[PDB]
Amino acid sequence: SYQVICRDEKTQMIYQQHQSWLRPVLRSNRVEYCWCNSGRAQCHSVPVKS
Repeated sequence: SYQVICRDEKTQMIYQQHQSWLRPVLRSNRVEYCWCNSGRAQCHSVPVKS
């Protein structure tokens, strides 16, 4: 089948392609940015201070 969705085990939520979905922080105060670049759920972390 096609592969564009993004299964996130951090919450068990699936997303579409190029769809961005933020995840809670770990213990500090940063936000987890996770978006689907093709089906591998791309991600990065950008703190609130900017």
